[PDB]
Amino acid sequence: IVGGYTCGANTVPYQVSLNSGYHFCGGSLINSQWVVSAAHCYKSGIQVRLGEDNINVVEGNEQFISASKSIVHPSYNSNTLNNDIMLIKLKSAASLNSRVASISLPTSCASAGTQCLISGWGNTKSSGTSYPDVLKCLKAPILSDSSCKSAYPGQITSNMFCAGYLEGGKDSCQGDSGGPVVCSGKLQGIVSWGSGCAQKNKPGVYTKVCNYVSWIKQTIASN
Ligand SMILES: CN1CCC(O/N=C/c2ccc(C(=N)N)cc2)CC1
Ligand SMILES: [Ca+2]
Repeated sequence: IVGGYTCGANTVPYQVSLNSGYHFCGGSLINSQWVVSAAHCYKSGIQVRLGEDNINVVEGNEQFISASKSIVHPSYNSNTLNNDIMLIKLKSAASLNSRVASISLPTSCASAGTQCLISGWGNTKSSGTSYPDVLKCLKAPILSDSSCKSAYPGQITSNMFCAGYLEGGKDSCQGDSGGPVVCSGKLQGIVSWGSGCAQKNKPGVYTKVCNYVSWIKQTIASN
């Protein structure tokens, strides 16, 4: 997260770190045994880390649970990033409390102008590289589809939206991938892609979660 703020320990209780020996992606806990992330975060040997603040220090509220299976969206295209969504099932159910909690799925899509909270342990620099150890947060508005498409001609599908600031300086970044965009207590987006980070006229592009609620629910119901 570039141009954001320190969230505070366990203030974003649905935020997960995906770990394969090191943090590589964020995710969102949607019930005691399922996490939603980006399909571009797919890999084998994922351990899900809940209750994290400093990802480099055991602080007392962590739950580390290995993934038993991952399900990439049936229509995920790695070249266009269309349908950039994946479900991850935990080997055992997480213990839910105030610091480790699921986030609600949307029942309808959010509108341009809605403020959302975007979070993760990704790069904090728009030019260099600096990875924070503690969770970072950014409040950002959803942008109009017209401004999104103008920013990224020929690349924005109906399963994507932009959020952030066309002036630059405030954005998600590498390492935030797969993490949450939460608007009025609902998971509306997943950190998906962008041109660099926090660049002028290049806002973050997010997976449009409301389009996937039917698939998420049916998938969970049978797996
Ligand atoms: C496999 N793999 C693809 C490249 C990189 O992922 N990049 C993610 C990303 C997310 C958000 C933004 C942004 N909001 N500007 C920019 C970039 C690392 C993971
Ligand atoms: Ca920790």
